[PDB]
Amino acid sequence: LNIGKKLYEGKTKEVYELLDSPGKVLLQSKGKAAISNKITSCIFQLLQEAGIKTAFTRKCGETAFIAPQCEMIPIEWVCRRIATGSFLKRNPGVKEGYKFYPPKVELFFKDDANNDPQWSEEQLIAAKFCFAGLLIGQTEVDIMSHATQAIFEILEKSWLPQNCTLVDMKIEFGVDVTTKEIVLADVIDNDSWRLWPSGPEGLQMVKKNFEWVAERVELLLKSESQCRVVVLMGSTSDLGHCEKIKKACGNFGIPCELRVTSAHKGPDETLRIKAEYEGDGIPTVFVAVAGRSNGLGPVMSGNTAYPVISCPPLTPDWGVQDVWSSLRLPSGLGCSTVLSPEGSAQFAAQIFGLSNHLVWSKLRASILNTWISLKQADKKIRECNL
Amino acid sequence: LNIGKKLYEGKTKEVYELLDSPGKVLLQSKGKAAISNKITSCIFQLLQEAGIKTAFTRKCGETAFIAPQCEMIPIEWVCRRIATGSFLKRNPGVKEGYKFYPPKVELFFKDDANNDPQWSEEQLIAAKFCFAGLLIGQTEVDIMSHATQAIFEILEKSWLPQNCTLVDMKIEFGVDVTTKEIVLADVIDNDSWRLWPSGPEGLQMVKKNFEWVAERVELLLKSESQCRVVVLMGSTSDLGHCEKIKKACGNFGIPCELRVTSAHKGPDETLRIKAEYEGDGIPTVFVAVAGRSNGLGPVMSGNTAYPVISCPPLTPDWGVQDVWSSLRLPSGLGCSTVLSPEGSAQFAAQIFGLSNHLVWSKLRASILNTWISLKQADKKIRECNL
Repeated sequence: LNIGKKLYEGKTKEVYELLDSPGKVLLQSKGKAAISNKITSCIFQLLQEAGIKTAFTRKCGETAFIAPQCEMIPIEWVCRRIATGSFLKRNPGVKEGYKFYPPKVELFFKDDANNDPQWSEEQLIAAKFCFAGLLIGQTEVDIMSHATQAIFEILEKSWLPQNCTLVDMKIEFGVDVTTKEIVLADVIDNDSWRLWPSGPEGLQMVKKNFEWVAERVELLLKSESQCRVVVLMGSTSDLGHCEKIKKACGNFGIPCELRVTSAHKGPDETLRIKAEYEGDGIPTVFVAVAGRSNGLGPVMSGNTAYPVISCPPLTPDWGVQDVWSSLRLPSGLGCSTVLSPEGSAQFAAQIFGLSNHLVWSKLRASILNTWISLKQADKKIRECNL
Repeated sequence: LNIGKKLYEGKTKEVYELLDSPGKVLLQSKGKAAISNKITSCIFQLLQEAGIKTAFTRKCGETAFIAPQCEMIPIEWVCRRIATGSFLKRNPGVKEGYKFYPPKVELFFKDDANNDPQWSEEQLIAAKFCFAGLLIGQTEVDIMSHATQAIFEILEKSWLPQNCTLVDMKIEFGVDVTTKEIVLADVIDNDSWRLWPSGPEGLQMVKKNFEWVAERVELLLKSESQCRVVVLMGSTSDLGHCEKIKKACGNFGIPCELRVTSAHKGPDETLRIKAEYEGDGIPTVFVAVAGRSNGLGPVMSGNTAYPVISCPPLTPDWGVQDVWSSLRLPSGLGCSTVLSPEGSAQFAAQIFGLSNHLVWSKLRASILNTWISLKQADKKIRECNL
């Protein structure tokens, strides 16, 4: 049903304990506060589906949402693509509009409504903070800045179709008391970011009002770009190879179908099947899987205007001899080769990602998370250099 | 004889024109100013011999030195390895002693004895400065910061043998009016850097006084570590290959000798020659050059405690078959392989560099300069994307 104790809170919400369910044992509650919760519930669900570790479970009512319990980091991370207001005042000379390409990440010391300054990434490390048991140093500070930039880009991309420019945003992290992971732990409403109208060009430039932002955010959870990956295999004995591609495609939310066809045996049939994927208007990418001399990829590519990846099921036995039938093609063939089965699915994702922000986001989160993972393995092996 | 007009000047020297010799048409003149000139004359000659582009020609008298004429950049570049004084005051929290590893580079706006603030690398670009025709932007600002760090490390290394720790330094650049290159254009005396005694440990930590620094700086121009590269070739028909290595070694100031010996023909003789390089105490690195089945490298490595590089003179005719005789050696052989002739000389340099700061410096300057070159080619091809 619902319970609750006391606990902490921020400026927009009040965090409460939740007996009858420990861990995610947290409830955020807080006119227009219901708008602020609708926004923060989408951005979170969005960033979460993309792959970003974020403190959010399910939406709750109109002005609430439960999320895992965690100790907050007293720092305000801000990311910019364009310099405006405050920044200008702090950085004399930078004319408004200056675009930052990496883009710029700055963090502000303790949120304290007093002066709450700007800390150097080095003053945070020397701060030697520790929450939920996690001592915050190089590794952790590096994760948050990287994750902030990643979260920025994801939202920046997600907004573009609504014709909105993410100028800059503010975000706070927190260590999950259970998993001990640094997570995007606190609400993101219309005062967490700044969205130009981007159809330097419009009025004096006015951030979208929480009202307009409100009735658009749910649209970021869906994409206009449809996409499909069709896997063609010359022989069912490679079914396993094709399934790794299919499963991989599943990780990037891209629908994928497996099919059996032989350029060598049923030339005519291969073209036929090609036609029914071409004629139905769904943007498609073909992945050709043919062992030995691969004539499947070459033929497909030569008869379709869509991309064609040859992903040969090589084994070290004769692999070195077979790949060349996939590389070395007669002129006029765009056909590309990718040896890794999941790798080919990833490439396909990156192809569709150019049009589907939801896919792009998953690629981006993944890039980040892989870095997070690298970072941790090094710290774990570093322990053993004593 | 000598002439001169008016021109500009800094805080320690007064730059004068020099009729009878345009371009390098500059003279720096300025008790203890003679000390300041002796110091700045070595550091310059040092950085110059290492490969750093620096505004310095020859020393002149006791309190002067001529250098090429150039327009100065109104910025003070500072590099730190350890945080102290000023920095601490500017960065609250960073306890004294904090080591910066990249290490830290900061630049201060216009030298103006007024407030002469701290500029962001982005405020300098937006400053849109232009000297001697060179508009200063991304590329140029990036060169100076990189060059500053490189110059730091070189001097940091150069000092170590005198048991001195380079804590931080200040440096100013300038565009050479002739070549148009950004060069380390202005004096480096004892007020340009800070040298601990490094034998947190000594007194309250006192920078060396210009007197002690003075009678040590000339020692940085020489090294304690002797080094020699001996090139063994199984056949004089590879003489050309060996000479590229020799010439390359010449670029890193390492003496190199070529010799003829055959593991297959004169086994006994090869060992003999090996012995006369081992017995004379000069730290040596052996580079084995043997075509076809290379038994020279393998044998050398197995009979000497010094390093042995196999640098096969491969050609695409049978290269793919020959390299394996240099790779794939029976156990107990440290023998390493390096295909590029100059590349093998470079590796040898990096080996000796671990002990000869003069060599290390040349390696470092080279790393930098290659980056400078990459940077410029991209900017030159970028022009053609209009």
